[PDB]
Amino acid sequence: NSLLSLEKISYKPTGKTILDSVSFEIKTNEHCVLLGRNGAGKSTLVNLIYGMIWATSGTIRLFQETYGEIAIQDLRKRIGILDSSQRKLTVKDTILTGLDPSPEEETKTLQILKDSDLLSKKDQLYNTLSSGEKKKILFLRSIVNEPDFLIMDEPCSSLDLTAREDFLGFLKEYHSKKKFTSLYITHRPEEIPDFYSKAVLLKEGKVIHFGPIEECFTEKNLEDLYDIPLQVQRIENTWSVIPKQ
Amino acid sequence: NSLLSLEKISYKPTGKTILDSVSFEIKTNEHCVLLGRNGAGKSTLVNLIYGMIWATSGTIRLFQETYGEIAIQDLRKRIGILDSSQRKLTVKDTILTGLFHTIGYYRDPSPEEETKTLQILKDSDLLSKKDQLYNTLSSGEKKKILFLRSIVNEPDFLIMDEPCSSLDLTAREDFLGFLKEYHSKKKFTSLYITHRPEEIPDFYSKAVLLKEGKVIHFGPIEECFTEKNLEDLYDIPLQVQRIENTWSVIPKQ
Repeated sequence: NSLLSLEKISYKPTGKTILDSVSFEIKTNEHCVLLGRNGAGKSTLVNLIYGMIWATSGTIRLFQETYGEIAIQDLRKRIGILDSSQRKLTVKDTILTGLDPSPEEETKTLQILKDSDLLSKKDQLYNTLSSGEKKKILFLRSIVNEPDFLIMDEPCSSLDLTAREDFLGFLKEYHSKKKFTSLYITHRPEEIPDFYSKAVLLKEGKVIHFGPIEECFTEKNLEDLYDIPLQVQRIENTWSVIPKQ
Repeated sequence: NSLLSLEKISYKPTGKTILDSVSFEIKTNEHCVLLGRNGAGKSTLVNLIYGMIWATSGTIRLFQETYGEIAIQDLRKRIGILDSSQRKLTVKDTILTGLFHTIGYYRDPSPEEETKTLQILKDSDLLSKKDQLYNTLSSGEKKKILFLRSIVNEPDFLIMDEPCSSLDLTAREDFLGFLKEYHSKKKFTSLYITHRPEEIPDFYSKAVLLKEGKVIHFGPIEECFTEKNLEDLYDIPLQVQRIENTWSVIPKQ
């Protein structure tokens, strides 16, 4: 029941090692975080998982299959990506962009909106939604094709506290209602919902540690990651990571 | 010693009220934070304080002079701005781009201007990087240099508009360390704009809380940053506390 597996994955396309012998695994219905500083190689690793770049060594597998065994266009359909960085479309049409509009596709879109108590917004323009609601819609767009797993690339970027809580609340509700698999990418431990049970800590392209999130988020492992003394604790079921004076 | 004052500042350029009757003031050598939700109007307010847009009503003054009494070019010489949006220059060169150009009379830096910039770097223990290219600095270091640039004209006050943008925790610590060190050496006046309470250094003593173009509260920061006033700002139950000399504001479960 391994869904994603990386075994000593490296990426050295032009004499500089960008990813160095990366190993971790995500089982079916698990939720894993990839935590690292700005510039740690997280975007590169996502590119590799999504089949946009080939590893220069190691083995990567989706279920039982090495990436060599799967047509990349088929792999990409089976992996959903939420990343907001991607004139005047509605809620419905924005979601449809994640797949012209076949009827079957339209029905699917409306059901996904209905399952998440947001049908009433079907025709609201996307640009009028609150910042958090926009991310909820991009989440629905990321799962429109019913992927095997979802990559959420810094989905709380540019959300204030209230919007973050709105989005994360929608995530927690989706998780209570539906089994799925995910990899959540961030540099801010406070953006991580309580249902993430596993973590990969990435520093300068190397895994510092992978495993249960309580094992990774020790003071010592986070200090190695951030290179400064830290106070780590849990407050209100969030991770609080604050530099020491 | 009222240095900046806004009295009932409103901005309604085209049927929608973007700022509504904004009132606050900053005295000489005070450090004031503007904490607002995204979309609260913070960028508009900064633009108005920097003379880029005119208020639709109300009064804004630098010391005793209304903005109507000051040539906006002269206003801007007196207000430093640190903004990360506003290209292969050295550190020294980057600081020198901050010099005030009289309209139509741009000139290269004088010998004495070059010397003054080196003194700035020396005073902040960065002379050693004078010739290092700006684009090779760490992300927190770039913000230090932008701060130096912002004070090159010796302004009356400084606006730091989301200065921790693009900084991870380590880079933020680096830059905030530099700010605190600067503050320890020299009295100055500032307005720090953020949407993240954790980005606010300890020397900020006053705050303005902004929501949908309106001031929710203005006063001593401990008065503004009560659970009640922050729950009014953020519209959710919050746990507010101080941890390692930083503000922790965390949603309740």
